[PDB]
Amino acid sequence: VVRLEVPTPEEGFVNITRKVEAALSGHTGLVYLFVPHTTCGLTVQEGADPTVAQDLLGRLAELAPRHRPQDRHLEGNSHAHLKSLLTGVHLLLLAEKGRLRLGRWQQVFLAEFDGPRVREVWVRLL
Amino acid sequence: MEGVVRLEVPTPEEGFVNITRKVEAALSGHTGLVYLFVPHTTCGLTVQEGADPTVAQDLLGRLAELAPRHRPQDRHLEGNSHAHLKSLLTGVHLLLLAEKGRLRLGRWQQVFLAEFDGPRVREVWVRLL
Amino acid sequence: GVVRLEVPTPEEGFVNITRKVEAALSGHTGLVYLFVPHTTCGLTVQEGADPTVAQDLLGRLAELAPRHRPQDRHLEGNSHAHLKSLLTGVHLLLLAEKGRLRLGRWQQVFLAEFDGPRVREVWVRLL
Repeated sequence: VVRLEVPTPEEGFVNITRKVEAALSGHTGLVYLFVPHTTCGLTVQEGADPTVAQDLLGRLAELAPRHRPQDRHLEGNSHAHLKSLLTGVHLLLLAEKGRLRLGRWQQVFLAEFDGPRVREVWVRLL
Repeated sequence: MEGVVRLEVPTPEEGFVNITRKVEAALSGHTGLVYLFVPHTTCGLTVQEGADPTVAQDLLGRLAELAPRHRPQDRHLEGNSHAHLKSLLTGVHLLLLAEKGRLRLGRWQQVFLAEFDGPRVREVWVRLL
Repeated sequence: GVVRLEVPTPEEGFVNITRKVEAALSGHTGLVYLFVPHTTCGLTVQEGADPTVAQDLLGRLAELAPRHRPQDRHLEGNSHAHLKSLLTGVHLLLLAEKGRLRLGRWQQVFLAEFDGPRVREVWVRLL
């Protein structure tokens, strides 16, 4: 497995498409991605129009508000745990000659919900 | 594409399209894991129940409440942010077991292309491992 | 070609199946596929050692997917569970090294039950 280091903001979708492809070495086949974290996730979504990620983050904040009196996990990041579960922490994608095989408007994002930090993303070719 | 089958699936404005048989038809009797992917950002892939039509009905109804089309705060002018969210929540890929061309699923499971912004003709890629 | 785990579950909760999966690996190294042949439970990787994380996850999911929704047409009444299942997902792909699942120090593998109590199956396959 190849380990990528990805600095992240307090909250946001970090495009890691190029960093991943940089670890493919001309690979044509499947690519496994995994984040060994519980308060961030991985997703494939549109990046071309920056307002898409804006609305995704905004809407997720409404489904998973930071403020919840009933929360028992007082450290305060239960909202991030929920966002991570909803998004997912692993991906499996296809690549062609070192490039991720994605749709017209797709980019690979490390969705940070509890940063800022330097997150790790594991990459494995198969 | 080489080694990857491209299925093209017609979809309604919104709904769960059962693509179980169409995926199986692309397996050529394969035995092993099967990878599925939609190269789209406003639809998804999920494994759910089709036997009772109301399951899909309630899923779409509830997803609309979680991701309403109408949101003044949206910055994405095109107006489909709701579909982008439903897609993110559902997921855009699946990995399933197949035996001699048939998907191995639970008694109440079917493979669905979850359309949130149609009607369209979506693509679904199939890769045999 | 797959190993089946029989996992007991409560009415609802995150059942840690990390050790059960590893026992079935018998020292295997490589990618491992997990799948639940069910539509009202799911599979996810989350923090386990702290009981409050799972509690808040279940609490918030119940708020996002209420059990009693007037508009529901699925009379059986478990559409909330079907939704939670769809939102969580029903399969996982994880790396294993010498029989141990490669995970972050605070991650555990969970069968997320939303409509128990019952016994769920988890299919395991070595790639």
